[PDB]
Amino acid sequence: STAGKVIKCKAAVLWEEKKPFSIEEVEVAPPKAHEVRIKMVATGICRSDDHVVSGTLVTPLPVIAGHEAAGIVESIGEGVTTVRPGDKVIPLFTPQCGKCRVCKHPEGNFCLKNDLSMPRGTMQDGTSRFTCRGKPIHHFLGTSTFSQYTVVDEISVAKIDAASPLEKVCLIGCGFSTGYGSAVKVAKVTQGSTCAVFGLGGVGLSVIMGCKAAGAARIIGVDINKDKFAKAKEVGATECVNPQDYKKPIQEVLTEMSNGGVDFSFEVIGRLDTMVTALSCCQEAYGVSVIVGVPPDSQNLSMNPMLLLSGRTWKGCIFGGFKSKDSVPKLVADFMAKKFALDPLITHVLPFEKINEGFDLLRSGESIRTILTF
Amino acid sequence: STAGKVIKCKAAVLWEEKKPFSIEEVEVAPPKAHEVRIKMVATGICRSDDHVVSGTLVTPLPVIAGHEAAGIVESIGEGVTTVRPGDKVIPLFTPQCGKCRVCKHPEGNFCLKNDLSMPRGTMQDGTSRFTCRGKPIHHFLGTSTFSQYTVVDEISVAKIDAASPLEKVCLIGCGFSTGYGSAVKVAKVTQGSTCAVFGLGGVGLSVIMGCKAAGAARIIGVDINKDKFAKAKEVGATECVNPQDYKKPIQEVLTEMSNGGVDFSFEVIGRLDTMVTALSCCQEAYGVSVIVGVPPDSQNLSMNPMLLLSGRTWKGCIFGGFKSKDSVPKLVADFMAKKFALDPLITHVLPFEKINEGFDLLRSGESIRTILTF
Ligand SMILES: NC(=O)c1ccc[n+]([C@@H]2O[C@H](COP(=O)([O-])OP(=O)([O-])OC[C@H]3O[C@@H](n4cnc5c(N)[nH+]cnc54)[C@H](O)[C@@H]3O)[C@@H](O)[C@H]2O)c1
Ligand SMILES: NC(=O)c1ccc[n+]([C@@H]2O[C@H](COP(=O)([O-])OP(=O)([O-])OC[C@H]3O[C@@H](n4cnc5c(N)[nH+]cnc54)[C@H](O)[C@@H]3O)[C@@H](O)[C@H]2O)c1
Ligand SMILES: OCc1c(F)c(F)c(F)c(F)c1F
Ligand SMILES: OCc1c(F)c(F)c(F)c(F)c1F
Ligand SMILES: [Zn+2]
Ligand SMILES: [Zn+2]
Ligand SMILES: [Zn+2]
Ligand SMILES: [Zn+2]
Repeated sequence: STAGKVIKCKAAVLWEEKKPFSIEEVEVAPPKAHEVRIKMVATGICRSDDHVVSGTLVTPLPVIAGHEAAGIVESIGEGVTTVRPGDKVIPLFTPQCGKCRVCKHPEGNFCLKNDLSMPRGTMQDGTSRFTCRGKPIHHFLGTSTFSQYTVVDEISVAKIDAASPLEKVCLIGCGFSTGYGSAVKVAKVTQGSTCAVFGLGGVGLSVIMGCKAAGAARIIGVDINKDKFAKAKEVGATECVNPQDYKKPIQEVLTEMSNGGVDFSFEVIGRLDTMVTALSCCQEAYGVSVIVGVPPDSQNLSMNPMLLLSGRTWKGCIFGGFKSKDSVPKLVADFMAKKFALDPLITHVLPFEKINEGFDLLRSGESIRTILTF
Repeated sequence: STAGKVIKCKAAVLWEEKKPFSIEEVEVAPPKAHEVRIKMVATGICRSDDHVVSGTLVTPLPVIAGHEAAGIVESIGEGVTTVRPGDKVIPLFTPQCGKCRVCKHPEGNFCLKNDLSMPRGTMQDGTSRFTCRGKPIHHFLGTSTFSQYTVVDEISVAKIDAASPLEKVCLIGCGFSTGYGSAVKVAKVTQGSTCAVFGLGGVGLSVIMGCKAAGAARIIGVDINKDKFAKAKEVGATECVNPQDYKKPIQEVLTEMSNGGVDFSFEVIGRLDTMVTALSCCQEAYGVSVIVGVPPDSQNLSMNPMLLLSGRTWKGCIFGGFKSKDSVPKLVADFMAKKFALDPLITHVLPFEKINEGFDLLRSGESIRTILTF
């Protein structure tokens, strides 16, 4: 048995910013109390993982990144009650401790045990389970899914349906749930409304899915890469616009197209300028804009607060506003009942060993989601 | 009779910025089609009127300001159906045309016929009803209440209870309704919640009234003028804090006081810094912050969008989110039914001829609302 023992396995270690991942052997300690060690089956490449590489997102290095994944429990530490060895699970990059003021709140999901706001790159106990070349390696968001085995705190894992296809449902661990929830839960898109979605990657496509599910009459996709438009229309966009085609700023174009502003807009890119543009293009009196994209570290946007005084609502969210541990199993169940589709987001499949090629595909603009198989 | 004739009367004309009002004779044309001429009875001094004087707000000059008032209809133009001569009325600085997309929207109140966004300083027809010393004088927000008589568009006036005390209910024309609605309608303050209110003038006090009416457990008033604290506690503040008393930024103080951030915060001053502070002090995952204050013309704030990404909601409003013509008569009816109090807001009552003294009282920090009586 491997239970109670250090596992040697391959992981994708990021030693330095702006460098390829190094696929090499790591040592994965056994789980301590209220920890779970997971044999990974599939992990998606989310733009936020790339942000770690580019320095857009600052987290301590060296690191094992990865946060969108699914696997099978190898072993559980003392006191674990919510998963067992052999269970299929999705790591939760937003934990759900169930005890903090946010977890107890009907609408909050950004559990105070998160490692996002001020990343330490550790387990909840402030230590690491990973060694590489004899050196400690940081965790990422308590998940570190770019490894054949990871160890996560119990509050950062959800048991999912035993019959789930892990190579699909890993997307519920970040990109699908985030985009879909941003529309259906956070914005609360209404039937007959007009939506504008900035950024047509995996997350933006999932926003469109949610807007369509909510009954939006018009869903305007916005991207500077027109190659993204065909898939956006397939999943529900009624029109697509490329800001580069227009002389005027796209907020003006979108205001004109929507006869005075859209009902709901979404920033699904990660740029300060598009966050302000997305706000501006919603109707000034009753529009709602949701920020989903991750901004470059420590940078402030500039905006005129008259955009809000007139009546706009501006909000953001992590993980689509979903309470993670409650929601992930339900989302999987709904997927299994064909309530939504994940295949439109999956454009490439690669073995884990080809992780760098998977990032190249994202960076070139060619992929939506590449799923890596272990 | 005056009907159908030019009225010569007294008004407070602002000829240029940063100068006293000139109290002198103006000529007031009779109302054209769909216009209403009102004999003013009482008008309040709102900080937004002072913003015109100070240049914080830009609107065409020379101007007859004033927007918080009540009076009695002197005459109506052809086609007016909603008021008649002799009716008590409140001018509506936010109109309610009933036809535009905002008026038709269940939540929106910032009617597209407003003269706030891009002020012209005219009637709806692009002309003025005021002359002074042979010169045309601009209107202000379609109301211009600093005059013994004004002319307003029908969409900018509401009929109110004939038994209403006009020297109190004029506050429903701006400051009471704005603050109360910002809490009860826009923020939707919840029972048992913790609120922070920045600025304890007439509008901030009305926010406190609304937070208390909504059942907030804690209502923390914030002002740099500690003389404002006693009245804030009278109307429901459970604690008051002066940022000047602390070595740390007040957002940190308020986060600590509320064991991790407030449920609802309100900016009721008009400063960019306090807008960002008020946002920051609400709980990062589920907090709501509402901007009520009017900041200086054309200035942008700077903020880190991570404040929103974690889950905060940021909104603003004009006139407390109330659809003006529907809401004003109901608010007056509620006042007459003793559902809320207005006396706590009224610190001074002066003749109209003392308008400048009234503004000096506001600027010195001594008054909440001065009511000017004609
Ligand atoms: N809030 C959350 O919980 C959460 C979850 C997942 C992803 N994210 C972030 O969401 C963003 C999108 O992630 P993704 O879908 O994986 O990324 P992606 O696949 O890189 O998609 C981004 C899209 O934005 C497009 N784009 C780039 N610049 C512009 C521009 N100026 N105007 C219009 N379109 C432009 C780009 O062409 C691409 O199709 C990233 O910033 C992620 O870090 C946030
Ligand atoms: N959104 C609307 O529809 C609407 C309606 C009415 C008023 N307003 C605006 O709301 C604001 C308040 O109006 P009001 O109540 O008549 O004004 P006011 O009576 O001057 O009250 C403002 C209060 O803010 C206090 N203050 C000033 N600087 C600070 C600071 N740094 N920190 C904390 N407190 C501070 C000040 O001492 C005073 O008590 C003004 O900007 C108005 O223009 C907006
Ligand atoms: O893609 C999800 C995601 C986020 F939304 C973040 F805000 C973040 F910091 C991060 F590391 C992450 F992975
Ligand atoms: O006090 C109400 C009020 C406002 F909220 C404004 F935004 C404004 F421009 C103005 F002139 C005004 F009077
Ligand atoms: Zn929690
Ligand atoms: Zn992600
Ligand atoms: Zn209207
Ligand atoms: Zn006012």
